[PDB]
Amino acid sequence: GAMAPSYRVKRMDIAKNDEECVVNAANPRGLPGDGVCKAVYKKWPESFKNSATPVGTAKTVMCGTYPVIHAVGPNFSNYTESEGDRELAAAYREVAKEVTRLGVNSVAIPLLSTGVYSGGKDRLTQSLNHLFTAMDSTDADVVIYCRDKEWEKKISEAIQMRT
Ligand SMILES: Nc1ccc2ncccc2c1
Ligand SMILES: Nc1ccc2ncccc2c1
Ligand SMILES: [Cl-]
Ligand SMILES: [Cl-]
Repeated sequence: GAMAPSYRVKRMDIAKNDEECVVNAANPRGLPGDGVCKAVYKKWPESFKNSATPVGTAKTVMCGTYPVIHAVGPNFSNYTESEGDRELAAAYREVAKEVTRLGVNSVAIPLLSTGVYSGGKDRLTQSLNHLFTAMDSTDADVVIYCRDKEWEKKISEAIQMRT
């Protein structure tokens, strides 16, 4: 575990993380996809061997000795708000199990279902709160990666509010 487990946020490409493992915002089919998933495919393509997994689950594939945790958030275009919310919480619980099993001291994580799976809605608070529910009982240092400068500010404030 980390000596003093923390949450941090960085505004940069998760493919350039400084953590001991990465969470992919995967699609269920293990396809290269777009956004975070495409960046992860370009950096760790070997990790996409038999990575296909259902919505609400996480599957880890090693790139050399570097673990890539493929986490499949719901596409809110297809799911009801109620069912999507359940699957989004579940995906994060499976990430917490995998991070614990791997025995890593740190993990890089994107906010699941906030991009092309958002169904055109702002889900920063929804997705972050499910991330905290899952990861609060783990002792890994968590580093959240985002792109938008105003999202960085909002994520940073939400972390600081609990400290
Ligand atoms: N500041 C950022 C955040 C995310 C990115 N993703 C890919 C490429 C450049 C990026 C820059
Ligand atoms: N957390 C994020 C958000 C968007 C990105 N786009 C490309 C590559 C990495 C990225 C990480
Ligand atoms: Cl997404
Ligand atoms: Cl963002």
